[PDB]
Amino acid sequence: PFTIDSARGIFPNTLAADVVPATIARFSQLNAEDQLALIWFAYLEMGKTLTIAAPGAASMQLAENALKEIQAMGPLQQTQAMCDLANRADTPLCRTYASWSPNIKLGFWYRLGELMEQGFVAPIPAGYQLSANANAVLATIQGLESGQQITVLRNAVVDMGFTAGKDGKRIAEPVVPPQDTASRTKVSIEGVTNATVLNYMDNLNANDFDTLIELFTSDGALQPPFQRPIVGKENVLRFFREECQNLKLIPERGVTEPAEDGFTQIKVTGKVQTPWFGGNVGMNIAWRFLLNPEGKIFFVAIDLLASPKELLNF
Ligand SMILES: CC1=C(/C=C/C(C)=C/C=C/C(C)=C/C=C/C=C(C)/C=C/C=C(C)/C=C/C2=C(C)C(=O)CCC2(C)C)C(C)(C)CCC1=O
Ligand SMILES: [Cl-]
Repeated sequence: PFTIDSARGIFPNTLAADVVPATIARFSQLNAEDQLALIWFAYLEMGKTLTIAAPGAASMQLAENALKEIQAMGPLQQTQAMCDLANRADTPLCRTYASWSPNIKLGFWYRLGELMEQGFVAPIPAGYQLSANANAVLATIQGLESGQQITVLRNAVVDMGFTAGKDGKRIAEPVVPPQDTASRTKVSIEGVTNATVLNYMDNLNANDFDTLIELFTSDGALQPPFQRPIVGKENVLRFFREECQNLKLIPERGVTEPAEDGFTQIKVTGKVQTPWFGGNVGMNIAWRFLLNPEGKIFFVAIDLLASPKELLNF
């Protein structure tokens, strides 16, 4: 209950899927062309059984200029531009890309994948063979659960590009209006009646970010999977609005324990769906809350779990 960074250690039994950042670190070592080929290969195979939802109209508008620029290049330049993004080179295209929210980056690559499939953007060279390190990285990806596979792909996409500056322009999709109160569903969690946890889940499912933020302490933090804590209400609300629209949280069961100084620690396990895949991918998730004596959220961590065997009382 003293520091955010120490609260990171609550429920230390929780086995997170650290194969995801492990695999991203291996991927990040590869030659840029192998990075692009590997993801092409993974994307094609995954597409046999899983369809990515179309990017939103606003997103496509925001990425349109950069996409047109690439589409106007000769093939060799197209390949160079894509390598620049993978290498995190400092170029105007790489700076534009870095200014974008994850969803806008994902929609940019969704479009390039379609154009590559159609032959209008320089494809991976015919009969391309991956490097020794890259073939093993793809094998690991293809052995993971779908929820882990899609998190590896997202993390590879978000990592590309070049950030120059701390307070650079941030471009994101418009904020959706919250769900009308009448049509809202309420979660049920075995073992857990805590109103702060239930209101957390219900407000996020409703895209009601202004209500959700009011659950947190001023200095409180949210830790997304495999990322550092996002600290304080302005940064946490920014993150909700830019990155947390249209999720479906399906918590199942939890446990409630005392912590030092009248705090309470609560662990919930269940599933989450991203709007990119709807009901076809359910990620196995734990939430770890540290609530102050008044019930506000001092810390919440969201973990991608190593296997369904990490869900409480499988
Ligand atoms: C790149 C590339 C390509 C294309 C690649 C493409 C098109 C790839 C597309 C990949 C896509 C669309 C991946 C989407 C992943 C979404 C995830 C993991 C969301 C998780 C959300 C969670 C867990 C949120 C949970 C949360 C909960 C529960 C909270 O309680 C609080 C909020 C929080 C957010 C933390 C080509 C194919 C063209 C080849 C070349 C190439 O390189
Ligand atoms: Cl998402």
